[PDB]
Amino acid sequence: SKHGLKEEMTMKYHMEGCVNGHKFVITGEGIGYPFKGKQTINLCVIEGGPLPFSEDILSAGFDRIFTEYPQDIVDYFKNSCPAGYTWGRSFLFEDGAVCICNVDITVSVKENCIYHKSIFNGMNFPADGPVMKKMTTNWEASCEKIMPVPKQGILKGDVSMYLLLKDGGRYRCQFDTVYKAKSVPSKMPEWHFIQHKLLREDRSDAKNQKWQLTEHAIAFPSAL
Amino acid sequence: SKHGLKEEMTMKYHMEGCVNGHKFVITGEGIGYPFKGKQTINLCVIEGGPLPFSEDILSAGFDRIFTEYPQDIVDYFKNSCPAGYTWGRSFLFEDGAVCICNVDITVSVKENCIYHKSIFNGMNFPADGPVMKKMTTNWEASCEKIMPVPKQGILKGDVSMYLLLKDGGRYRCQFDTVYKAKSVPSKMPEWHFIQHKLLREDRSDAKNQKWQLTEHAIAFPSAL
Amino acid sequence: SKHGLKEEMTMKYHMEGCVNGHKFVITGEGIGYPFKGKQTINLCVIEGGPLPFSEDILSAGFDRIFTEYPQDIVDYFKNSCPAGYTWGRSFLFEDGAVCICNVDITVSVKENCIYHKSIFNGMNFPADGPVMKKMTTNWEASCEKIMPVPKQGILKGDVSMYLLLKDGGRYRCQFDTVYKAKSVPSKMPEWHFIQHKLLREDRSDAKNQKWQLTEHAIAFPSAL
Amino acid sequence: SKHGLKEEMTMKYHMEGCVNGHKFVITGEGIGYPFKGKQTINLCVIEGGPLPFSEDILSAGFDRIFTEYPQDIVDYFKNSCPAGYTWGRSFLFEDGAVCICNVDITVSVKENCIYHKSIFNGMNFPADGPVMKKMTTNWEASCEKIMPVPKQGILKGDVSMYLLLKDGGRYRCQFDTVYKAKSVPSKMPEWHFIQHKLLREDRSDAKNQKWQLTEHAIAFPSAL
Repeated sequence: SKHGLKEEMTMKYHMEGCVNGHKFVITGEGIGYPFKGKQTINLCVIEGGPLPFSEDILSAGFDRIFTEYPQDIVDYFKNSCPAGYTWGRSFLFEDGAVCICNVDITVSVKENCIYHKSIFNGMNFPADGPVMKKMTTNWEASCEKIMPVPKQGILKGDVSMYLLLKDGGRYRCQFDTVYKAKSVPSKMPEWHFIQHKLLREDRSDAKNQKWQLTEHAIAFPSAL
Repeated sequence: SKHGLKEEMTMKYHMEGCVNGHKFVITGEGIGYPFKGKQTINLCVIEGGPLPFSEDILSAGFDRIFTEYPQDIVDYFKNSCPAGYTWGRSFLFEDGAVCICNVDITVSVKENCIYHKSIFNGMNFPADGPVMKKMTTNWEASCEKIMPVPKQGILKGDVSMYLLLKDGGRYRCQFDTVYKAKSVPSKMPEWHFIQHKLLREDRSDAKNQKWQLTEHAIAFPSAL
Repeated sequence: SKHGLKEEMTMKYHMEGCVNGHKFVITGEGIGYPFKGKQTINLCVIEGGPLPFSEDILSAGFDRIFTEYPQDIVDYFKNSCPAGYTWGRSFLFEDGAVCICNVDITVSVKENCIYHKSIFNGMNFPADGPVMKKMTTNWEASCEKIMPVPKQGILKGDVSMYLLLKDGGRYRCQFDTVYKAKSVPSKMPEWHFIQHKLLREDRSDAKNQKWQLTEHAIAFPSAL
Repeated sequence: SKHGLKEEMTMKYHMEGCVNGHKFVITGEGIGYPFKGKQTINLCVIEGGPLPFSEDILSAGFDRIFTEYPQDIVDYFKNSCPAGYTWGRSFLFEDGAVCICNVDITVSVKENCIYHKSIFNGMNFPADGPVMKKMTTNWEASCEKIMPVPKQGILKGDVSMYLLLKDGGRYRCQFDTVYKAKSVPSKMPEWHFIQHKLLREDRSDAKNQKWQLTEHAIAFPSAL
C-alpha cells in the first residue's frame, strides 16, 4: 500500500531565511494528497516575526510530490520517495529583487510524514514595493514547464509567475528551478506541464504571525 | 456566414528585417482555419537571401486569429476582425541576442485573405551561436499566458520558448507580446492560456531560399 | 591634415523609427570635435511628431568617433574612417520596455561631414511609465566598458544607464552595443573605458518638435 | 589616530554557503590599508572542501572600507566604522546561475581587526559551465557605479563583471549591491565611481584547499 507515500500524509516544515537582511525561522505542518495533487499547510513565525515583507514571496518556498500525475507521464518526484529529493530555485522579481530557495524533502518511513528543510534568501526588495509594503494578496494560477535534463538525472522547471496586487494589477516574478532526485532514476519523464493553484490565507493574531497555504497541481502533456 | 472570417481563408505576408546588421525582405502565403487554430504558410526570401541566420528566429514573427477559442473564453483577436490588429514583441535570447517584431494584421474584405505587415529587427546573435551557425531545428510546443490589460484595451502575452538544437538540447528565448485591437472592444477576455505547436520545414533550392511553416494553437482556461 | 576627419566637422542624421507602434522620421545636424570628444546636434521631427514618448530614449541612438582617445589606446572608430562603421544596440529598460537601434556612419569625403543612418525600434513602454508620460529629464553621466572581440574584428560596449526623473530618482536601462568597423583593422584596442556626458535641451515650438543634444566623451584605461 | 580604523589593520572572515546544493564553510585572514584601498586575504575551506565550483564566484563575496576615497567625495563605508555595516548582493550569471551574498562588517575596537560574517548561496551553475568545470582564472578589473538612495540612508552599487576564461574569452556576471550603514549618516556621498582590481592565486595542497585574494580599489568622480 505505498510508493513510500499514502493517499493521505502529513508534512513538516522548517525554514530559515534572510530577506533584505532580515533573518527569520519558520515551522509548519499540514496534510496532503500526493496522488490528488492537493495540500494544506499551516505556517508559524518562530523567529523574526512579524516579518517585514509579504508572506507571499515564501509560498513557493513551502514540494512537487503533491502533483497529480497521469499514467502516461513519468513521475520523477514520487519515484524518488521515500528517499526524497532536493530542489533549488532562483526568484527574479520585476523590480530587481532576487531570492534563492534550496530544499531537502525526505519521506519519513514509519511516520507517514514528509519532511522539508529549506533556506530562503532574498534581497533588493524595494522599500516602496509591494513586497515590503505588504500589498500583495495571492499568486495567480499557473502553468509550469517541466523538462528533463539529459545526462544529468535532474529536472528543470520554468514558470513566469504573477502576484496579485491588493490595488489590482500584477507583479512579476520569474521562477527557475532545478529538481534533483537523490538517486539516478531508471525512468525519466518527457517534458511536460504542471498547472498550479496556490492560495494564501493569513491567520495571525496579536500574539503570533501565522498563516495557511493551499495547493492543487496537475501534470499534463502538450495538448498538441 | 462570417465574423469577418471564414472557416477557410488565405493569408499574405510581407516582412522587412535586419538581423545582426543583415537586411532582408520576405513574402509569404498560406491557407488557414482560424476557427480550428490551424495554419500553413510558405515563405520566400525576396531580398537578402540566403539568410545568414536560422529561419527559426522569424517563425513567431510570421497571428493569434489562428487560435481555437472556447465559447466560455472571449476571443480578442477574432473580435477585432476584419479591422484587424497590431502586435509587438520583444525576443530575449539566452545568449544576449535581442529581437523586436511589430505587425499589422488586416482582414481583406472581399478577398477572404488576411494580411500581415511586419518588421523584424535583431542583433547580438553570437557568431558562434546556434542562430548564426544555423544549428536549430524547431521550437518546442508551448503554453503562453494571455492577460488583459486593465484600462488599456490590450492583451499581454508571456511565453518562455525553447528552440531545439540539432545537436540535441534546448536554446531559450523569452517572448513578451502586446496585443492591440484596432478598436476598444466591448468585451475583454479573462486571463487564459494558449498552447502552441509551431513546426518548420525548409524547402530551399539552389535558386531560392524558401520554406514552410505550420501552426496549431488552442486557448484554454486554468485547469483549476 | 586628416584621418578622414578634421578637428571640426559637421554631421547629418536621418532616423526612422517605431516606438510602441508609433512610426516617425527624424533629421538632424550638428558640428563636432572628434578629437576632443565633443558634439552638438539639432534634431527635428519630420514625421510622426509630436512624439508620444520621451525624446530621451533616442539620445544614444543619435557616434563613438566623438571620443577623445589617449595615444596609448587604440582608436577603433577613428581608424575606420572615413569608410565609417556600423553599430547595433539593444536597450533593456527596467520596466520591460525593449529597444533596438542599428546605425550606419559614413564620413563624407569632400564635405567634412559625417553621416549617420539609423533605425530605432522599441516597444513595451508602459503607458504609465516615465517614457510614455514624458517624465524624464536627462541621462546621468556614465562609464562604458569597451572590449575587443577576438577573432571577430568588432568591439563590444557595455553600459548601465540611468535616466533622471523629473520627480527625482533614477530609471534604469541596460545598454549592450556591437561596434563593427567596415574593414578588418590591423590594430585592435585593448579593453578600456569610455566616460560619457549626454545632455538634452528641448527647443520645440507649437509649430515643430525640435531639440538639441550635446555630448562629451573620454576614453580611459583601468586606473589600476 | 583613527576613524575607527588605522592605516594598517587586520581582518577576519567566516563564510557559510551553499552552491548548487553543495554546503561549505570558510575562514580567512588578511591585512589591509583601508586608506590606500588595498587588501590581501588568505582563505581556507574548513568545511565542504574541495569545493566543486570555481573559487572565483566567492571573491567579491570576500568590504568597501578598502577603498581610497578622495577628500571631495564622501566615504559612506568609513563613516560607518567602527560600527560597521551590512551589504547584500545578487549575482546574475550569463548562463542562468544566480547567487546571493549577505554580509556583516564590524570593526573590532581594541583589536585593530575588521570582521566580516557572510552567507553565500547560489544555484543553477550549469554542470558544463566554466564555474562547475573550474575553467576560470580571474575577474577583469572594473568600474562600479555607486549611488545614494534618497530617503533611505543606503548606497546602491552597480557593476557588470567579467570572469576571464582559462580558454580565453569572457564570462559575464551582473552585480547589484545594497550598502547599508548601521546608522543614518549625517553625510551622504554624491553618486560616484569605484574602480576595482581583484586578483586570485590558489595555494591549495593535497591536504587543504586554500587560496589568496588581493584587492585595490579607488573612488572617483565623473571625469566630466
